[PDB]
Amino acid sequence: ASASKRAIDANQIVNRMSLDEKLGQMLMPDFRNWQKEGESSPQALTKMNDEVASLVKKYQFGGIILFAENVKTTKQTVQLTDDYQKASPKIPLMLSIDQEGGIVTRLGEGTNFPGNMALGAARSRINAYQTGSIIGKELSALGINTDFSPVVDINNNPDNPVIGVRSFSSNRELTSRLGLYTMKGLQRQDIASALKHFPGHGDTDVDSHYGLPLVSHGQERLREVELYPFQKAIDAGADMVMTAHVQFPAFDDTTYKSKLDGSDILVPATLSKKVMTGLLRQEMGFNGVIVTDALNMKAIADHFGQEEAVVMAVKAGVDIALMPASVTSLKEEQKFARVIQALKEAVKNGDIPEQQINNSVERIISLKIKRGMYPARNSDSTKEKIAKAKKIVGSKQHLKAEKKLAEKAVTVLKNEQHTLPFKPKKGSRILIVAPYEEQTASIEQTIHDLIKRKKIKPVSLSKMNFASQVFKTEHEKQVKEADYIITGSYVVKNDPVVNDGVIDDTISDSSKWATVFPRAVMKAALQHNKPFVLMSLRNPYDAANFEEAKALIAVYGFKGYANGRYLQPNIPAGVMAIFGQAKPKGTLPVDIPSVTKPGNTLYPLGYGLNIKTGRPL
Ligand code: NA
Ligand code: NA
Repeated sequence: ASASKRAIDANQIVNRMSLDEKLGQMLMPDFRNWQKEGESSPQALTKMNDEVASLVKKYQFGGIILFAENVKTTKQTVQLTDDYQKASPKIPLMLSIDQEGGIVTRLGEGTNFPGNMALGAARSRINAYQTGSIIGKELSALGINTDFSPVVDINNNPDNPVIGVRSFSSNRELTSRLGLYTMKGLQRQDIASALKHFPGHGDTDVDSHYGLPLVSHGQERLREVELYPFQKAIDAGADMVMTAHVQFPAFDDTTYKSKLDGSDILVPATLSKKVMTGLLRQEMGFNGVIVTDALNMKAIADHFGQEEAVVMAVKAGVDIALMPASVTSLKEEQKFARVIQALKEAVKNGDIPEQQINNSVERIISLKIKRGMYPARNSDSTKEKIAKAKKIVGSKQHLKAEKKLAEKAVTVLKNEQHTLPFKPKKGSRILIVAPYEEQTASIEQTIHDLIKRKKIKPVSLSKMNFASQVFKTEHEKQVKEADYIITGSYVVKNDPVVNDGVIDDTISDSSKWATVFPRAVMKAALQHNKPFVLMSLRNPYDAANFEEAKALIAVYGFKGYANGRYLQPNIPAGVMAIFGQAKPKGTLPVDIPSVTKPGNTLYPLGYGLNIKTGRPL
């Protein structure tokens, strides 16, 4: 009865709207940065001003997407979302964000979590529910009402440069289960949740932020793999689905002349009526809100005009155009007017029937009602909301949950002869080796805390940051002088130099530092009989670059420690495991291809060791 009433209420509201108001609802810009009158370049928008408010009033957007620039502090964020809602003249805004967890988070003081592939490694679907719930509680306190999560892309291409650890797994069922539970956790907190990126960005070797990716698989494979987690979550009540700016010729082989070079390009799914209306809306029965991935991404913007992209997306059946134009000052505000006018022209000619617009706006209003955005529910003063949010966002209970999840997710891939845990005698020298200073800092800070809390004996620490470096005699000397060595490896696409199965360690410049340098540290450590552990920091495929190692773990998240804050929990969790102060329970959620024996799997999906026992979980 409540669903029936909601549909009627949405129809009645939309029937009273002007076309300008309806088209406004279908736009969701960002105002990441803004250049006020008198300023010389755009700056992070952390506080509302009357210029941005005037555009909200004028164009009556349906929502705003927030980025990290906009949500640096809990206090400022509550003030900003209250001020955005104050600016919205008739209908409360969807205020959205990419708070995925792990390597994609935005909240400056929020709980980061270890991320989706870490959740895959930990396996249990309630962990995903907990993650969604806590993220949802934090967003709700901040006045953010929509989360563009979960990613239910299946990372079956290890070379994928944009998904990677943002995916739960290369396995469809594990991805589907964890996606469903993330979604339910968010929805339970009255946060609208979007599945991303339909119809599946997991197989791409190109990042849609930089170019237009192609997925060439046939329909049978796409239905069996890519579509599977979307279908399960749609059936279970997904609120929103975000598109992928990716070509799928098996679904739609329509071509367009590219604005970039005049060539025929296959249509991106975002602009495909066959994919968004034929497949998503009709075949798969999704009646919720379809939102584009950001339209400024080069997969779209290199190839289609700004107005054209929005019109084509709506023609394809999307309900919301995300980031349709970047307006960073009042002097550029006509970019919005031009998008609206292009949509009006399409409605006037009948290319987009006005009834299609009404149906889309009804979906948006219905979601706003369903998730308690409209009517607005919270009568607390801003000061009251701020005080409440500061006790919730990044709370100690949330940090405790984060720590437990990150520690569970750690995956031990090798531990020969009880190399781990390290049990250093007092005065031991620990050498900490990682690509970037924030990463060595995170390892250092975690060890410092272990000493302070008397969990390990006092040891001395030194750091070696190796990004863009060549391994030199000075580095070998540090290895020789160390008693224990912890090295972090960082890869997106794993691309060691390999010839006939032999990884090339003869490279003597810095051109391949991500593989050459940590292998050189490993070689020196083994030659000098030093306890050595390799921690894989981002994509776990770099484990195949260290077969010679006696100890190897994967943590699925690379962000370090900066300005007194851990940017992710994954490195600390791995360091805790190394020193016997946490219990890894992770098993691989992806296969790790061999590098030395091409075509073979080095570590299979499901593999992980008990750190104490050295045997499989
Ligand atoms: Na995309
Ligand atoms: Na995006």
